[PDB]
Amino acid sequence: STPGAQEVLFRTGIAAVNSTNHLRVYFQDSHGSIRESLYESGWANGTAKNVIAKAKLGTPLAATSKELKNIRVYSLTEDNVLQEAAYDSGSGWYNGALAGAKFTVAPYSRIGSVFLAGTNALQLRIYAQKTDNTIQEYMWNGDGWKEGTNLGVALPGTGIGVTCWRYTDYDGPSIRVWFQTDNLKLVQRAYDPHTGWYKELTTIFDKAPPRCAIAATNFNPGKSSIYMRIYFVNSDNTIWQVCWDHGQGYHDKRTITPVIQGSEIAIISWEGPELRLYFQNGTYVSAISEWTWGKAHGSQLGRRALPPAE
Amino acid sequence: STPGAQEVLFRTGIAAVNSTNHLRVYFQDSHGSIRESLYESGWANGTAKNVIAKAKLGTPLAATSKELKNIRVYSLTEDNVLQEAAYDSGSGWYNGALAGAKFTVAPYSRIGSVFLAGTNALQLRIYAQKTDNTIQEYMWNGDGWKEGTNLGVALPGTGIGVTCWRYTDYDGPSIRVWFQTDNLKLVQRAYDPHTGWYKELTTIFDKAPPRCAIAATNFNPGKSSIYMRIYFVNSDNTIWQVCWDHGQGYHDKRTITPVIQGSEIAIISWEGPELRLYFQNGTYVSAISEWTWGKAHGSQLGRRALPPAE
Ligand SMILES: C[Se][C@@H]1O[C@@H](C)[C@@H](O)[C@@H](O)[C@@H]1O
Ligand SMILES: C[Se][C@@H]1O[C@@H](C)[C@@H](O)[C@@H](O)[C@@H]1O
Ligand SMILES: C[Se][C@@H]1O[C@@H](C)[C@@H](O)[C@@H](O)[C@@H]1O
Ligand SMILES: C[Se][C@@H]1O[C@@H](C)[C@@H](O)[C@@H](O)[C@@H]1O
Ligand SMILES: C[Se][C@@H]1O[C@@H](C)[C@@H](O)[C@@H](O)[C@@H]1O
Ligand SMILES: C[Se][C@@H]1O[C@@H](C)[C@@H](O)[C@@H](O)[C@@H]1O
Ligand SMILES: C[Se][C@@H]1O[C@@H](C)[C@@H](O)[C@@H](O)[C@@H]1O
Ligand SMILES: C[Se][C@@H]1O[C@@H](C)[C@@H](O)[C@@H](O)[C@@H]1O
Ligand SMILES: C[Se][C@@H]1O[C@@H](C)[C@@H](O)[C@@H](O)[C@@H]1O
Ligand SMILES: C[Se][C@@H]1O[C@@H](C)[C@@H](O)[C@@H](O)[C@@H]1O
Repeated sequence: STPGAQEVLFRTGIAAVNSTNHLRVYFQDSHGSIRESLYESGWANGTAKNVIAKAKLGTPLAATSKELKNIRVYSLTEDNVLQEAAYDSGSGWYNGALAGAKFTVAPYSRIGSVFLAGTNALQLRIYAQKTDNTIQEYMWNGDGWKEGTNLGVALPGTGIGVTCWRYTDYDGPSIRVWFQTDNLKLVQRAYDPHTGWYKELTTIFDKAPPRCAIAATNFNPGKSSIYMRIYFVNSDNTIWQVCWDHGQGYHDKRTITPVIQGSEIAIISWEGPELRLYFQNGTYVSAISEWTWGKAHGSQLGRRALPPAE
Repeated sequence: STPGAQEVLFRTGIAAVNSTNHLRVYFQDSHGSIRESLYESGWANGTAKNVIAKAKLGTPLAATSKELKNIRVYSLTEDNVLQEAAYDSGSGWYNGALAGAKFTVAPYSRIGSVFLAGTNALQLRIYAQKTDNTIQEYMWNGDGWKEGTNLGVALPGTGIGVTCWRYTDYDGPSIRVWFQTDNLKLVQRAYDPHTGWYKELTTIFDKAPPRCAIAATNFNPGKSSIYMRIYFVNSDNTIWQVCWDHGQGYHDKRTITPVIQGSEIAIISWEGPELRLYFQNGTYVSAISEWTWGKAHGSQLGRRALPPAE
């Protein structure tokens, strides 16, 4: 390993945001502080001078953004209250109002977060697991945090994946949420602007490891078309990918890359499509590694050890 | 899962002590508290009313005992100081003097602990990883905790296995310590009463997962003979066993049982030989399971879900 890599918590939560190939990655260090590494034509930071929040050890991490003008990063306090680190262009980093609402979740809860697409207004939906193991939606729509729709019972400590886009034909955001149920299946809940939340759980994988990491993204949204990618750590100790492609539905499942036992994962994407995965695969023991996909070279490992590791 | 199982921290540290088939198992709950489950012709306890200490989330755990008269359980504070929960017959549980010595270790350090065998006096040796990644020995011999021998550089966050016995022919304890080096090998350091600490690192396994759990025991010590068992989580997501048997040396390596990704492990034994392993394999998601070995039936899974899970 390296002195920098040692600062990164083993099996740390991971989250990432971007505006095309301008990237931010968030993770937890060994003392509980949440750090930010960035990519601006080169990787940097991720040091003790790059802390945006403090959370309990082994906290989940979630993040969403509107380009890089507005960024929100979610974690858990030591009392298992959802808290929010907020960045706004022109104001910098500050404590968000979420913790003020005093939403307590399960100790083993994960978090998902999305800005609602299709509008310039700042609307947020975040998802967590309450003490009754149900996946609760919490919302921001301009004046205060409120509980939203409850998405039903999930496995204790389930991973939570979430993505959001807007069909050109429709006037409102579409939302997809992925988690693991008691039968260890991976399933999808769905919201569309013209239907509201569908009742149907859609299975995307029959049997995954318990509390496996889950993360999802979407690209190339159209009039009534979408392409989605969902990633989870399978029992063979690699990240697996599930593909939704317009005109084919869920039509592919394949391994992507090795990871350490019990690695967390983050996924970002931009039009192209370009994909970036972040995870731990044992590089310098505890460093975060990058996996890439692009039209030019296809599936390629990226940055081997993110800052502060190198 | 079950409400009881949910209280058990995922990938919790695990430690166990015994006097023959009278057993104690220690683990961490989701709020950081260290609990004790027991076996006295039946499993019990492990509830919030059975807390013996409080430690940082994801703390290592180590424990050693002289039968069940004296028990010591070691963990890390949130400042990564070694602390000790102590039980003495007739006095019950109390804070041990270890934390008073203010030994700070690496955030990712593990702990090993042994009472020195062969004497009725209460002598302790405990092993941890300092911030320079060297494995430091700390000792108790009657009046105060002191740093002992340093065993050299190990992998950052290495597991630490340790066992202790007394050869009948010799007048002093023998000690064996196992950890993982930078080349991801598993190795042995050795102390004998007539030689002191040998200089030689002995390899017992060529390549294990980074920071894999490690735990060891011994049985049937003789005049100049010993039998040892070392357990670690391999890359196939099972516990593997390494056997030392008198007249054969290190002569066997085999899988034992499946475990969750990144499970910790504990091992106890008594004359027979009887062996008990404790670990997490996904039973009720987060419960601790038992694996057994005896002369009667050989390799058999034991208690599927320890208290408080059931
Ligand atoms: C053409 Se460099 C490629 O794309 C960048 C946006 C980053 O993901 C970098 O780590 C990767 O190696
Ligand atoms: C314009 Se400052 C730069 O860009 C923002 C998107 C944030 O990630 C901030 O922490 C970083 O220092
Ligand atoms: C302008 Se309030 C600021 O932005 C909102 C979108 C929310 O994230 C809120 O919690 C935060 O405090
Ligand atoms: C206008 Se309904 C409101 O916004 C939607 C996008 C969903 O988050 C729904 O659950 C919530 O109740
Ligand atoms: C047409 Se390749 C297909 O779509 C890409 C965008 C990637 O998700 C790749 O892993 C998948 O196999
Ligand atoms: C003859 Se029961 C057998 O031995 C006991 C000492 C315990 O380890 C128990 O869980 C196991 O099932
Ligand atoms: C004689 Se009390 C019983 O036995 C001791 C060995 C301890 O494990 C204690 O916590 C338990 O309640
Ligand atoms: C009679 Se002091 C008691 O017992 C010793 C063996 C040590 O574990 C010490 O730290 C503890 O406070
Ligand atoms: C009488 Se030397 C003392 O006790 C031995 C058993 C070892 O722990 C050694 O490292 C220590 O320095
Ligand atoms: C003579 Se079986 C041999 O020794 C036993 C005590 C156990 O460790 C078993 O796993 C091993 O295969």
